[PDB]
Amino acid sequence: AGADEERAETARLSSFIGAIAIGDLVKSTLGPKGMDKILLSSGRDASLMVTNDGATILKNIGVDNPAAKVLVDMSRVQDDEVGDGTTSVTVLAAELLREAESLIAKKIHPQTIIAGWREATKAARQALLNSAVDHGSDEVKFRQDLMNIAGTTLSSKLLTHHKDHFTKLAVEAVLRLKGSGNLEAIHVIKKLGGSLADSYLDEGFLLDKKIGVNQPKRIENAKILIANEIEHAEKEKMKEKVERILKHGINCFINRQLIYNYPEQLFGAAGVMAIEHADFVGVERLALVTGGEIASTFDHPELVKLGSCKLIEEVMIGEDKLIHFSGVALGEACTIVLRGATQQILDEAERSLHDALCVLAQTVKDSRTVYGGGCSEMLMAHAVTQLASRTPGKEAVAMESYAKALRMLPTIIADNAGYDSADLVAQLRAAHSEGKTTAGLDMKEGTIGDMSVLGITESFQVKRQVLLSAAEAAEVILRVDNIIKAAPR
Amino acid sequence: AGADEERAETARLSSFIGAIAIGDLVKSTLGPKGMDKILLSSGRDASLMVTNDGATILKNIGVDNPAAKVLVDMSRVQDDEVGDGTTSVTVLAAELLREAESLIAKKIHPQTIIAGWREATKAARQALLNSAVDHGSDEVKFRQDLMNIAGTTLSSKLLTHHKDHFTKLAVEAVLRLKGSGNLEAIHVIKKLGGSLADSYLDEGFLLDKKIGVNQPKRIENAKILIANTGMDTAEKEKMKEKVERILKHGINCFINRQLIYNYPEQLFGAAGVMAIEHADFVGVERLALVTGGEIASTFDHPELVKLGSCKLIEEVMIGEDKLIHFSGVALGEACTIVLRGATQQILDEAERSLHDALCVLAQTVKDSRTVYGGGCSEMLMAHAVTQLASRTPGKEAVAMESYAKALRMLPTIIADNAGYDSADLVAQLRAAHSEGKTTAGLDMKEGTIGDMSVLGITESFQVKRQVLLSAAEAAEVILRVDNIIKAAPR
Amino acid sequence: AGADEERAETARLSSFIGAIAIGDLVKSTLGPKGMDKILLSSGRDASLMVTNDGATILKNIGVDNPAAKVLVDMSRVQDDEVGDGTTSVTVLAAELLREAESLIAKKIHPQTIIAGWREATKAARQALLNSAVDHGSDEVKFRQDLMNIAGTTLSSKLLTHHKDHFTKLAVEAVLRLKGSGNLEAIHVIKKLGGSLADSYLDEGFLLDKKIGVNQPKRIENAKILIANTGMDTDKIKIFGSRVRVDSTAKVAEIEHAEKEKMKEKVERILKHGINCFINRQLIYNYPEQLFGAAGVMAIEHADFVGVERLALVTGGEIASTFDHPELVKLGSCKLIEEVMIGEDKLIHFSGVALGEACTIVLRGATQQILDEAERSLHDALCVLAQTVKDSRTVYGGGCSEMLMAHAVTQLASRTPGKEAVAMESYAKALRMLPTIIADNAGYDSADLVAQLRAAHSEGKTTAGLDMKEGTIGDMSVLGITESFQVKRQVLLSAAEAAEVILRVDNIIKAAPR
Amino acid sequence: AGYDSADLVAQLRAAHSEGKTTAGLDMKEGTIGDMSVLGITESFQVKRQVLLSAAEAAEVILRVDNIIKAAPR
Repeated sequence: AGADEERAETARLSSFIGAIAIGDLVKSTLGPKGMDKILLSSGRDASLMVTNDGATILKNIGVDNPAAKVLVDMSRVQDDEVGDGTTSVTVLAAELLREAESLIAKKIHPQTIIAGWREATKAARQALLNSAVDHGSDEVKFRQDLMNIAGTTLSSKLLTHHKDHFTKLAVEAVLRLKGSGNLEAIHVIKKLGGSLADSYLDEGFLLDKKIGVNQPKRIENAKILIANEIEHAEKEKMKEKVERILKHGINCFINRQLIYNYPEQLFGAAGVMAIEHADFVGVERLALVTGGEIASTFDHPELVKLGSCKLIEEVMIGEDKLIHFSGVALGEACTIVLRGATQQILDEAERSLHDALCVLAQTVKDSRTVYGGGCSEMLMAHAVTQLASRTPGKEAVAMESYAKALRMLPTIIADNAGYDSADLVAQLRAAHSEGKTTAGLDMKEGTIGDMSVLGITESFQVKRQVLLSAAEAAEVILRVDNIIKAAPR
Repeated sequence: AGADEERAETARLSSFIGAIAIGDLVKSTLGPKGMDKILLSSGRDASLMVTNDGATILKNIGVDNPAAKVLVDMSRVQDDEVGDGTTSVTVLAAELLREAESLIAKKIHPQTIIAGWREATKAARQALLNSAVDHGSDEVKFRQDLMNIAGTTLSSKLLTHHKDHFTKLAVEAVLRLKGSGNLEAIHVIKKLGGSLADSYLDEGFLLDKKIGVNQPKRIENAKILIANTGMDTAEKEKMKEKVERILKHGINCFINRQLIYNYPEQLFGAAGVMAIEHADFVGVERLALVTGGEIASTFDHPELVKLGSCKLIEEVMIGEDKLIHFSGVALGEACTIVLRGATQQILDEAERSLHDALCVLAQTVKDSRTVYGGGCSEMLMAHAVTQLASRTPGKEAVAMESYAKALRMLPTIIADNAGYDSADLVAQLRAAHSEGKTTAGLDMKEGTIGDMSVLGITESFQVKRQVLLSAAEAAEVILRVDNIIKAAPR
Repeated sequence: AGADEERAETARLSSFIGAIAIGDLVKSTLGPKGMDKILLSSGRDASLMVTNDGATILKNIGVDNPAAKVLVDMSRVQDDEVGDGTTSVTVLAAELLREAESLIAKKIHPQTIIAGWREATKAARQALLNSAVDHGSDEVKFRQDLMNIAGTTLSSKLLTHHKDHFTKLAVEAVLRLKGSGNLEAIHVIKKLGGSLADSYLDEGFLLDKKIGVNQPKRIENAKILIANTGMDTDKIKIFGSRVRVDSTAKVAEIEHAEKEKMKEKVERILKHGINCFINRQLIYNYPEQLFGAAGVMAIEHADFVGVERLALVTGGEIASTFDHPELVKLGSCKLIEEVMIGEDKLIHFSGVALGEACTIVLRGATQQILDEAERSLHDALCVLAQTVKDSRTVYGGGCSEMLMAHAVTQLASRTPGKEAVAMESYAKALRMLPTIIADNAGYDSADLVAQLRAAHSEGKTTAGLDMKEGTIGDMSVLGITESFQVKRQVLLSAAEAAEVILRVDNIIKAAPR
Repeated sequence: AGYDSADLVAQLRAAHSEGKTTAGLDMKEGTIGDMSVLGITESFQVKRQVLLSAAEAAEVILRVDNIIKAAPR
């Protein structure tokens, strides 16, 4: 058939090893007490980088023969569709592999055991109806705008010491997006000058370029232009540009590419501020804001061009000479500007803000969430334990292993917190058994507490896709025989 | 003292490895189509030791540097008054070490988990009771007499074909023991011959010796004489004392624990008195309780200092070579069982088989309590304990949940050696117990689940009561003990 | 997956080892009698680089595999804020690890220990403003101007035999600068000759470059020209390649093209009256002959840092291509001249219209050590800009550290135990600074540590480690003090970086982008 | 199926021997069942060709020793 057949015990082991490696590292990451980590490697890497988000680093590398990369690749779809919050989806899938050793004792066809997963699909559906997560997230909403899930996503991120404040800012941005506009015109930048607030919210769009040292410093009632024998001929390009420019009153020129030197002398004298190699992403986002235009050839000026005219200027906000575009007539799209002690860590704040935007959009639209901190998780575990006993035939071992699988999740949250796991697991279990869905793992507390007070809630999509996916990922590998990675090659 | 340094994670591994190696050899044994193992060791051993019973072989040898012998030594105490059923206390303890991998991840205090065994003390206790246990064995019992636990004890042993019939016989033996006598006085041996019955139960004590080719076939209203001092030692005068007062007592049989002088033998044949040369001492001491005893001194020994039961002593065909049977004892307290076999020396298996089987029957009569057999007791308990783990407080529950999964192995082990698929069996079994039918259990003959009560299989209440208490203490002193070195292995 | 796993204690050990190895080299660095380490390398390194300043050497090279480079990188940010005195912050972080041996004995998750660092911010924070400090320099100040911290900064440096005098000189320079912002226009350069003074103070900016021997000696009402682009012309848009031609004829046209560049430079030049030209980079030879005839002095490859400081001083320039002359450029005009006063000839720019910017010139020694003074003065200058702005400082010589140790011992017991086990470990960390200070001094550290604690315990903030005596004395008489900024920032930096590595067992995932 | 192969063989043979053509392997069942109720039937062409083809397959074993190629190295 080729090479590396792996269809039985020698194949299962390869699956088994990949899952154990990922679980300990992803373990410290979860919730408010999640921990920042870096990696040491040699060969075109440069240094040790710290990525709090588990998904970002896994996509980046594929160091060894054993598999995990294909399992990892799937996690992106969950992130695309709903995102992150905390990383638990990979962990849950990894731990059920341990029962496979028990399964050899079972000593029969792996697939019959696999029937437990249709029931696992049931666990997702049965638990969702059993665990009253929330019925809130009305729209906009006063306090519930944040100090909830975004804080939790960020809490695992070290930047949370002052960052949680900017996390709060991001929901204000999501509420305005919702409805008639679409997912457009959202951009974020950071600045070296710093304040306690750590951020200013701009009504328009933030850009950082200058035409040249010469040119008018500030422009008012600005018009915006966006563009997609030989020596004498060159002069002709110069002349066409000047005649069209003066009539419009053009105060600013934005072009997405390289800009020719001849026009530049003219712009200074004319009183027009132009930007060299402006980024396309900023321009497109800007077009919704300024009404845009059709960016054809130099005929482009006047009516074919639509330019907003409130106020465009290059200002000092602290240290760097940034240019601020503000005064949007449309109102549909806005820009958020971040500040924060200037460093590599500040880049990390950029990472989690993206996380905040994605989580909020889904939470309002899905109309559902789950209790975080493992609250849903332990409760569901209590319900599933009874189920293993109920089933006859081969169902009982499979269901049983699935039921005990839920138990590790409480353990992972407590252990990252660092409070003693033995003590934590049962105390936790007693509270869920009682019937209080709100109660769960409180990492800050060191024991168990009320999750709802914390405000930690998870998007409904994150829990349903993971349960079906984690389950499916685990048993594709047992039956593998000759794919991309596994262990020996 | 000690000597072997191994510090943290390495020391734990030594304890871990010993438990896994022992479990595979004992695992085959634990069921109806159990497996027999024969062991050969170089010099320092004569040869031939094959043992079906796990406890007997572990006690005998210390094969290598890692230590399992101290864990092994403890099993005897369990064996003496509860005995066995099947060896399994050691198996359950071994699987406990697997959780230790979870413990390194836990990386806190390895002793903290130990509170779990304290949990084990009441979890096992609570659970044995929150099940239905037999309520049978009224007294004597027609059908319920056997085809029960003994059948399970036999199951491990290769014998169970013809043999399940043999164990049926063993309960008949308990019924005769029944009273204030407690457990003692039962001895059984194997004979090399072929019969469907494969065993014969006789009313008295079985001894295999003969005076000589000559002598009466049997004696009636027999008087039995036991002498400490030998007949071997003018010669005629010794002969005269022996005959003149022997006639007086009406002597019908003489048993001496040593060599016997030839002159007496000519005398005994004409007289009508049967004597036994070099009779084993152990047979003699039991016989004395049976016959009322005597005082064994010099030839003054006959008459009043001697007491003798008088029903029937004869040499009876056992289908092969001659045996001599003592019977009709007035006391009734002591009785003997005779086994027959193929000639395998896999029949010595019967001796160990016998030892574990006999202890169970005596306990069942005295305790007036038992549990359902065939693993019925074990699965139901597993159902109760899973709920219990979530039910209990912090430290106590994590260990309690692990303890609960231990019960799972017994159903699998019973079935695995049966010759049926373990996977189908384990899972099918749980639904029956879960439903609330305690009688239902593993029916190995069936290959599925069946009514244990019709079979009647029940286990002594003590065997379930003490395996769980003993297992907790031994399991507990493995994870928490580091240096562990004393006499024998290590 | 997996990238570099050694399993538990060993993982911790790599973090441990990185901290211990660095501490011994930085150890000799602190105190009045400092030691200089001479470092030589092959492959793109010219000669042995000797850096007294610990931060500068760590930044230059990342020699090996163990993790510690990132911890090192952070210290530079501190340098802009205040930075130096003596290198000590790296040492404190290192000794923190030594309590890790205690941590295995702790038998609990490391993170509980970790809450201690935010607490550590508290412990160290209590110490600031719990140890008197200095009321502050009134402004300018007759005697407290120096003979203080700069001497300590230079303590670590060998040149202190005459250097401490140099240090005294530096505050005079800072008095004119005194914070109307951060810090601009301070330039210092050495010369190859010996004098008892070993330095002179100049009203203007000192530079040392010359166009050539030819050109007028003196220029007045000087016009200054600064060009971003080099005078050099040839490579162009398209190389034309490595050519060759039919015998001799065409190659001459290439020579002709050059003349147009020469002429544009002179035509624009004569109208302005240009007295001096300064270019940051390579200069082209053809114009050089031209400047000599005109009577204009130009500077080849002038350093960029000098040029920008010069721009505020001269009113600035808009630097572009050869259209640069006339109005787009502004030129201050007093006197630019080559006077030479000492050994090596130099050019003095003076009488700047702005008045904001002034320059300092150092002298003496003339060897490997003198070359050191380039980064030595900058270390002194950065501290001073902060000192007037802060209006607050703390006693030097380790006075601050022992007092803090007494307070922190109480804290471990005072707080509930989970917090409690590690405040003390943080607390004992402060003990090493007194020990490191004393060891380089040349006196026995144990005795030194011993005499030190009683003074601080007693209640005298002024009392500290006197390395020169070898005993304990009054720091205030010495005048040595540390800036307020060095203490608040280091404590925050130590808190984040030191134990996050401990709470993590040899890292997890990365090698990305 | 997920059921033990050994058990399956014996039970299957007894039903066919008896005379019920409809009866066959029921994998969901783990034993034997009525194939017709499922509705599972196989095309006549697949069965006639395989048997003649099969003979040829059995026809290429022992009579042929080694002899390797069809496609580049």
